[PDB]
Amino acid sequence: VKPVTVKLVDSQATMETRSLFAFMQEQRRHSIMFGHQHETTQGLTITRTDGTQSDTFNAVGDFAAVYGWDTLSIVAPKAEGDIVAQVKKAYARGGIITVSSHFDNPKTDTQKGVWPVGTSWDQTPAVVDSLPGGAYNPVLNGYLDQVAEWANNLKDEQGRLIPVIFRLYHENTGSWFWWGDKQSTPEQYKQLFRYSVEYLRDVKGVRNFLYAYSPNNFWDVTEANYLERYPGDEWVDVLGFDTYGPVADNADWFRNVVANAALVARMAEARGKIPVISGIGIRAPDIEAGLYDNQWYRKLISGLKADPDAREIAFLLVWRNAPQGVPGGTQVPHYWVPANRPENINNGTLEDFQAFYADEFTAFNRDIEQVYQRPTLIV
Ligand SMILES: OC[C@H]1O[C@@H](O[C@H]2[C@H](O)[C@H](O)[C@@H](O)O[C@@H]2CO)[C@@H](O)[C@@H](O)[C@@H]1O
Ligand code: NA
Ligand SMILES: [Zn+2]
Repeated sequence: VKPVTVKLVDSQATMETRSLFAFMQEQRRHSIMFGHQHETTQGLTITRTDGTQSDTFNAVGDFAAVYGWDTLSIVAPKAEGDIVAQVKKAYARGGIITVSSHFDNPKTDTQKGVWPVGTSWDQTPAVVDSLPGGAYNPVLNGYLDQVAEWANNLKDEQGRLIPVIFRLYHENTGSWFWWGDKQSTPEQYKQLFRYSVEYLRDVKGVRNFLYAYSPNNFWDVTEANYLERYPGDEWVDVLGFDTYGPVADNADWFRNVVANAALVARMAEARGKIPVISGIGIRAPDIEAGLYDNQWYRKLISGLKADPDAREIAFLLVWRNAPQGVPGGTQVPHYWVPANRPENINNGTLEDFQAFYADEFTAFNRDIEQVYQRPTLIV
């Protein structure tokens, strides 16, 4: 592997972090990596949550290449539990780590009791009041302090920092989160993102992050629409989006997936970024109703890879496999990787996912190599 020049948001990022960026720049035009939230910490078929098992592995015999987790595992009260050990195991396997940010609401987080009050899903606008000068800026800062302390101590067995793709304030073109589009002007959102990156990088000294931006899919798929709340090329390494679609009659939605992926791919080439799909799935209500699409993964890979732009995404990530679903009283299913168990055998979804795995263009953990020791230069 010969040296390549990289330009990161953090001009002082570690060599392994720079290498990860270089890796994806190359890899992305040869495969699409499979990602999974809570890959080794949540599953329907795992017997340990210590980082050694996954539903993916039990289904196809390899782990996801990209391992997603969240600030819900970092910032107090760490509702999703610590992940340091499991991150380290993933990295030691040569996996890639990404962490999203379901931050509590800085304006209302003392008021927790009746969900969703005080959480990401508390729609009370908190952007204006959380920027410097705002009354709740110290509360936001406390979250960021905890993210920085975690990152700054996230080290492998040799004492070297583990790179993370840190994704901030996602799905911001909708209004279900407190940083969303009813909660901020575009400028206020951009300031929230830039303030936060600067705080982590410059105030707290984080050196092992790449920064990802990911709005929702657009139905009017234009660069100008993506740019409206885009933080800017100085603030983003990874151009993503999230999209959740219907379980049935979904051809239009799949064309829209491909169109958004093509857009971010073209923008990423022009801007020196990595394009990804940071979160994609059948919408949770459909899965919770017991519904399924047993061609979903086959439609996904075939649509993406046929398109000359969309195929250039580095990875796509699907959400967590909740071991006991979510409350429906009863529990209802809440998972995205088909499990190796009677329900998914019988409904054809396990077969679908195994075909996705077998596809030449998908890459799972053993399919990626030389991720972190690639030589790089910076200007
Ligand atoms: O792990 C955090 C919560 O994730 C939710 O899942 C959402 C997620 O918030 C994003 O909107 C997106 O990736 O789509 C996901 C599935 O709808 C749920 O899993 C919650 O139970 C979690 O607290
Ligand atoms: Na690709
Ligand atoms: Zn190549």
